[PDB]
Amino acid sequence: KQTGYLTIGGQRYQAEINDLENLGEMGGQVWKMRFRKTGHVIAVKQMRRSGNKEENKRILMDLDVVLKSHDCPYIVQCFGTFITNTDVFIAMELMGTCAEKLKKRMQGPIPERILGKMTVAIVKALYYLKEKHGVIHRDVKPSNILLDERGQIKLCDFGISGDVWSLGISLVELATGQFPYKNCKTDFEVLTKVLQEEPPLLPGHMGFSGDFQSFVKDCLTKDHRKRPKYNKLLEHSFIKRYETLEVDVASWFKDVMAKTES
Repeated sequence: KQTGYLTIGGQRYQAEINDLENLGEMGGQVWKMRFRKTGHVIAVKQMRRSGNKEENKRILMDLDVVLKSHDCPYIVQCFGTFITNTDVFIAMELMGTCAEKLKKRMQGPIPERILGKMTVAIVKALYYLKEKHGVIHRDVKPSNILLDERGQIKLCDFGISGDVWSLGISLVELATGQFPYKNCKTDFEVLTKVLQEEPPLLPGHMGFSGDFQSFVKDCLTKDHRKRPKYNKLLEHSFIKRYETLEVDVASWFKDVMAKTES
């Protein structure tokens, strides 16, 4: 298909691995690279033909989904691929940070303003995944939510091929700056807390809108059978509010990344 091409914006370039400058690792081996022939800076996943066959199956499934999702603006886009005898390089849209690294930098709550726009983008991405490819995600975390300096929020291409309840937990973590289950010393203890304890709802003493508290309360319905599908979350007043409301995400993001490090 598209291999040996980078397709950035509208343009298309005859490309090759030598036509890229490696600017260093970002965080699974994903590089920050410069396309020499334009100066375009991009993200590059290297898949080593000699790697864990399980990492590589995971990367190929995840890429399959991204290539299918060219039309969804809430999912990081593929620019193209290079295949050599030893490696596949996967050119991805470069984003500024993930929500986890963004929380660590903030060292406190993220404003409801920001998390509204993020809930819209993520719910829509997950709806697009189920609706149009019958993909469930089964790994919704702050580390899988990506932001860029132009205010775009997108769902990250990791286990993008395998719910509501994790979006809830992700939103409480970022709203408050605290993981609800940060005291649990094992994974089984977390699950024990999920089943046995009241859902970890937003507190009422941080000036969160009733809409935001309702959306999370909904997401953290303890009975599987009474939790709403996406069809119904997209109709929640919280989403509707932040679909239309202009929020300067781009400015807020720049302020945070400038006034903090790693």
